[PDB]
Amino acid sequence: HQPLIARDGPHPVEQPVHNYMTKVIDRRALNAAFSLATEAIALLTGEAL
Amino acid sequence: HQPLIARDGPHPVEQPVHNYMTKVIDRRALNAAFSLATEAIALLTGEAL
Repeated sequence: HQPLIARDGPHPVEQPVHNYMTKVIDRRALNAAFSLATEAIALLTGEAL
Repeated sequence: HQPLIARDGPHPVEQPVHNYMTKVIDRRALNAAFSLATEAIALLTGEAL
């Protein structure tokens, strides 16, 4: 919303104005990947001990 | 009310007078700041309830 002044004389009368605006959000995405070492998976999961 | 200073010799002699000045007042007027719309005027009173 806006404030007004009270102009005098040879001019149009200032009238109150209000301004509504609509602005839209944005979607993005990030990523990372730790590929785990093959035999070490078997070494941690059991059945190589 | 003005002062003066005594003055010697060949100068002419001065004498006190006074000043009473008058001035008018200017007229300034201003106007601003209101408006409404029909859909409210129906709704703020009587009709659209």
